[PDB]
Order: sequence, then C-alpha cells, then structure tokens
Amino acid sequence: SCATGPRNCKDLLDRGYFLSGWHTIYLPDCRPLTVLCDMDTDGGGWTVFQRRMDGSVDFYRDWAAYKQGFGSQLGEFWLGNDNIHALTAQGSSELRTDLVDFEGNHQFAKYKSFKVADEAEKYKLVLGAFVGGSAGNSLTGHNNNFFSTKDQDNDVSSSNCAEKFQGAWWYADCHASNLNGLYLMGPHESYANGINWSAAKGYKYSYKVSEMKVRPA
Ligand SMILES: CC(=O)N[C@H]1[C@H]([C@H](O)C(O)CO)O[C@](O)(C(=O)O)C[C@@H]1O
Ligand SMILES: [Ca+2]
Repeated sequence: SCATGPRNCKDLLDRGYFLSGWHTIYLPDCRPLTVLCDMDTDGGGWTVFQRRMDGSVDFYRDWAAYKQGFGSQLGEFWLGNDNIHALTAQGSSELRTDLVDFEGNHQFAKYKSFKVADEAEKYKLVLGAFVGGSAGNSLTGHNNNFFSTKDQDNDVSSSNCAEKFQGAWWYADCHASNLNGLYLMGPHESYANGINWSAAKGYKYSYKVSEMKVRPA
C-alpha cells in the first residue's frame, strides 16, 4: 500500500522506528525505494542521500553513475539523482550537512529548504535560506546551478569544473563546496579537489565524514 506507506524517514520516525538504518519508502510515483534514515542526529527523521566516511568508494564517477546511484548500504554512497529528485519534489524539505574532520570535530550546516529538479533540468539545485551551523555556508553559492559530472558539463565555467576538482556537484565557476571530491584524508596540497567545505576548513582540507540528508520542514 503506497498511500498508507511511509513517504520519507520522518514518517518512519513518527511510527516508532528510533534507530538509524535502511528502510523502504514510497516515492511520489509509488515506486518503493530503500533509503538510509538518520534517526539520531538533531531529532532524527532525516533521509540520507550522500555519505562518505573512509574513502573505500570511488566518487569520481560519470553522469550515469550519479543518475542511478552507487556505493554500499554498509558504507559510502550516493543515493542517485533520479532518487533525490523524487524525494524532494513533495512538500518542503530541510537540508542538513554533517561534517567530521580527522581531529574528531563535528561541524554542520542547515538550510531551510532543498530541492533538486528532474533530469530535463539537469538536477538543478533549488536551495532555501541558510539557517546556521558551525560549518558555515558553502552551498548558497551553488543555488540554481545544474548538476555536472566529468562527462557532462553543465556548470557556468568555460572550464570543466568536475574534471578540475575531481568530483561531481552543482558546480558554478567552480565551487565553495565539493563533498563528492577526492577522499584526501585531511590536509592536502592540491587545490580544492578534496571533500571541501570552504566556509569551515577551506580548500585544502578534506573531511573524514560527509553526510547530506533531508527532512520535511
Ligand atoms: C574552487 C574554486 O572554484 N575556486 C575559485 C573561487 C570560487 O569560485 C569561490 O570562492 C566561490 O565562493 O573563486 C575565485 O577565488 C575567484 O574567482 O575569485 C577563484 C577560484 O579559482
Ligand atoms: Ca563548463
């Protein structure tokens, strides 16, 4: 039953699923999809669509890989651009970015709304107001940009940002954040090609953990 089933992780939390983990939800078109629910962070009910923790998974992937999703339920993944669109089409979803450095410090950024458009509009980022958080704001500067991968350049640069910079993102010319960049393990000498959130640790520090997640506003 789709119209009865959970639409997102907050629906699951409301029904007494108190531990984080993988659960089936029903997308707007009633397709079932297994997603990671973060029930532990900031009240819980978050649907996680990106997670890095150890560099075990290669994130320097093509349009196809990002479109469908890749990685492991047991570790690092990207849920998939088709999936992220479907998840964020209904209602208003807040975005939370959780970051952890190699010195064990947890930082976060919250945004009042977050939507990605369909493939026809290149999974364009539609981002609401920055709320706050220790990590600072490195995503507003990407608002209204298409998603790009190495093999499909939709950025606003004469260059290919995804190739630069070794990731996949709503690149502008080119980025303030690059959470799908190389897992560089803390400080790095290469410029802006790591898991970077520039408002916090700048362009030459690659985070240990990155998570991107959504909850009804
Ligand atoms: C990684 C990256 O793209 N860095 C570029 C940044 C970002 O676009 C930015 O800081 C947006 O917040 O802009 C510059 O500093 C700039 O044009 O002055 C050039 C730099 O190469
Ligand atoms: Ca370009």
